[PDB]
Amino acid sequence: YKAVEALISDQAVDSFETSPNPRFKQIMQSLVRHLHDFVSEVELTEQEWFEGIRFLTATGQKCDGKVRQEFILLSDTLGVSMLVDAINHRQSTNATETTVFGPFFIEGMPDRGYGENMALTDGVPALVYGRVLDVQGRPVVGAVLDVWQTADNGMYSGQDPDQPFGNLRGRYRSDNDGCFAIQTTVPVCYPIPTDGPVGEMLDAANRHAWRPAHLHFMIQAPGYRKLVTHLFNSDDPYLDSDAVFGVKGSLQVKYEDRPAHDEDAGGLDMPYPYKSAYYEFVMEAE
Amino acid sequence: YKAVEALISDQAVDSFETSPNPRFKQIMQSLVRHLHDFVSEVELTEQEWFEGIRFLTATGQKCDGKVRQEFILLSDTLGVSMLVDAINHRQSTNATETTVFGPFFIEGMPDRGYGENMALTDGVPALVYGRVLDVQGRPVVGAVLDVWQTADNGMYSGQDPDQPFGNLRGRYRSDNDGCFAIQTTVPVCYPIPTDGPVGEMLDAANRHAWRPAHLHFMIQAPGYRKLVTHLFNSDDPYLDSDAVFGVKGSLQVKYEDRPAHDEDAGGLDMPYPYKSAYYEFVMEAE
Ligand SMILES: CCCCCCCCCCCCCCCCC(=O)O[C@H](COC(=O)CCCCCCCCCCCC)COP(=O)(O)OCC[N+](C)(C)C
Ligand SMILES: CCCCCCCCCCCCCCCCC(=O)O[C@H](COC(=O)CCCCCCCCCCCC)COP(=O)(O)OCC[N+](C)(C)C
Ligand SMILES: [Fe+3]
Ligand SMILES: [Fe+3]
Repeated sequence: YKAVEALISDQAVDSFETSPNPRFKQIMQSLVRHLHDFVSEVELTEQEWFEGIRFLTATGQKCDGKVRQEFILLSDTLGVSMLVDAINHRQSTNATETTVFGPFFIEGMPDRGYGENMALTDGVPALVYGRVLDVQGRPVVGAVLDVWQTADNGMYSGQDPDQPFGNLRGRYRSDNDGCFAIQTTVPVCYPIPTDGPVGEMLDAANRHAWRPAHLHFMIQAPGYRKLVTHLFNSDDPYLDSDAVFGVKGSLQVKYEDRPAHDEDAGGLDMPYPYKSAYYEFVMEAE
Repeated sequence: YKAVEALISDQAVDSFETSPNPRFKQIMQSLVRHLHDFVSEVELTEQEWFEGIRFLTATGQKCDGKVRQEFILLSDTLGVSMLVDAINHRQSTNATETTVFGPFFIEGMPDRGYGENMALTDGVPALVYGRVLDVQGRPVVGAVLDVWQTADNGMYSGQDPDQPFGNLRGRYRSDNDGCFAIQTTVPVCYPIPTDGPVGEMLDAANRHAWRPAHLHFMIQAPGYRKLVTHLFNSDDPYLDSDAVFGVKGSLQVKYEDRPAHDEDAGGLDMPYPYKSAYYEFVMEAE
C-alpha cells in the first residue's frame, strides 16, 4: 500500500524469470501483470475473490469427459474465442472473414452433389448458392465446402442423436466455374447451454443466451488456406447481440423470397416459391 | 485487425452494460478488458488457448469436495491471494502487517496457559514470546492469540490426522502487561502440493514449491480489529522465494540461541539451552 501491493505483484511476475521456455515466461508474466492490475483496479474484496474461486471451480467441474466444455463456453461468452480466432487469421485482402468452428463439426459426412438437399427434417426450404473465388476474382475449381447447421429444434445432428445420419450436414464442391449450390432449410436461432455457471454469469449480466441463425462453412482447396466461417441470416433479431460475438458485417447474407422457376437459381429449376441466399467466398492463396 | 480485433473486445465489454448490479458490471468489464488486453499483448495462439482451456479445466477438476482446492492454490501461487489480502487490510500505522489465513486453521483448539507447551511431537524446543500492544505502545490485555504451525513432517495436525489432537495448535492470551509466551518447536519449511496442475505450472516456471518456516497467528481483542498474519523464521533459505509470496520484511523474527536459565524469558525459567523468538504485535483500534 501502495508499495506493499506493488511489491507483491512484482514478486509474482518476477517469479517466472527462471522459465526455460521464454514463450511460457512471456505468457505467464503478461497474464500475472494483467490479473493483478485487474484485482487492483477494481479493489476486489475477499468475498468477491471467494465468488471467483467458487465460479471457476464450478466451471471446471461442469466439464465432463464428453459433450460439455464449460470453460470453452466461458471463453466464447467472454469473447476470448473470437479474439483468438481473429489474431491468428489476420487478413489484408478481400478474403472472406473467419470465425471459430464451434463445437459442432462432425467428420465423415456425405459428399453431396450440386444442389443436393441436406435437410432431412421439417423447415422452410432454402437454396444457398454462390461461388468460391480467389482474391483476383477467378473461380476456385473443386473446392470442398463442409457445411452444417441446426435443425428447427435448435440442435445439430446428432448432437441430437435422434435426427437422421447426415441431416443438415454435407460436403459440397465448387464446379468448373467455382459455383456451388446447397438445398437446405432456413437456419433458425438457438440458445447456448445455460444450465451451468456460464448461464449464471449471463443471468447476472442481463445477457440473453441466443445465437443468431447461421450456416457453418469449412472450405478447402489445393493451393489455398483453409477457411472456417459462418454465414448469418441478415434479418435475425440477435445479429447485433450474438452471445459469443461471432457475427461480422461481411458474413451476413439475405435469404430473399424468390418466385417458382426463378432463372437466377445457379441452373436449378425450383418447383415452388422459395428462400435463397447467394454468397461469394474468397479464399487466400498458400 | 486492428479494427476487427478491437471491435470484438468492445462488444464483449459492452455486453455487460445491462447488468442490474453496477458492481458486477464494474468487475466484469474490467476483467474482460484485462483478459482481452492480455490475449492481444502476447498474440495468444490457438494451441496456447487450448492449453489454457485444458489447464483451467484440470484445475477445477482437481478440486474435491473436501481437502483440496486447486483454484485457491493457483490464486496463491500467482500472488492473487496475497494481493487481495493487502488491498483489504490497508494500514498507515505501525500496526502489524497482515497475511492470508492459509487453508490450515482449525476451530476449537485448547486454551493454553502462559508458556504452555503445544509441541506434542519431536522437534527443536523454542520459546516464542512477546507482547500485544496498541498503536500507542500500551499493552492489550486479554488478547487471544490462536496459533498453529506444521510438525517436522511439514504437516499440520490433523491435516495429518495421525498427529495428537491439538498438536502445535493453541489459543494463548496476553497477560496484564500484554505479554504472551508459547513453548513449541522451531517451525520447519514445507512444500505446497505439486501433484496437480499448479505443480505443472511451477515445473514449467522452474519455480520451487517451498514455503519458508512460519508460525500462524490470529489475534483478537475487544476494541481491536482482528489480525491474521505469519511470523517467518529469519534464517530460512526460502524467505526471498516464498512460493505463495507470504513473506513481508516486518514479519520475520530471529530464533536466537539462548543459555539455560536465561533471565530474559518472559519470567519463565528454561531448564536447557533453547531457541527463542521475541515479537511485539501491534493491533488497530476499532
Ligand atoms: C477460458 C477463458 C476465460 C477464463 C478467464 C478466467 C476468469 C474469468 C471467469 C470469471 C467469471 C466470474 C463471473 C462470476 C459471476 C458472478 C455471479 O454470477 O453472481 C453475481 C454476484 O456476485 C458478485 O458480484 C461477485 C463477482 C465476483 C467476480 C470475481 C471474479 C474474479 C476472478 C478472480 C478470483 C480468483 C482468481 C450475481 O449478481 P447479482 O445477483 O448481485 O445481480 C443483481 C441482479 N439480480 C439480483 C436481479 C440478479
Ligand atoms: C484463481 C485466480 C487465478 C485464475 C486466473 C485464470 C487464468 C490463470 C491460470 C492459467 C495458468 C496456465 C498455466 C499453464 C501451464 C502451461 C504449462 O504448464 O505447459 C508448458 C507449455 O505450454 C505453453 O507454453 C502454453 C501456455 C499457455 C498458457 C495459456 C493461458 C491463457 C489462459 C487463457 C486461455 C483460455 C481462457 C510447459 O512448458 P515447456 O515444457 O514448454 O517448458 C520448457 C522446459 N522443459 C521442457 C524443460 C520443461
Ligand atoms: Fe452453430
Ligand atoms: Fe502455514
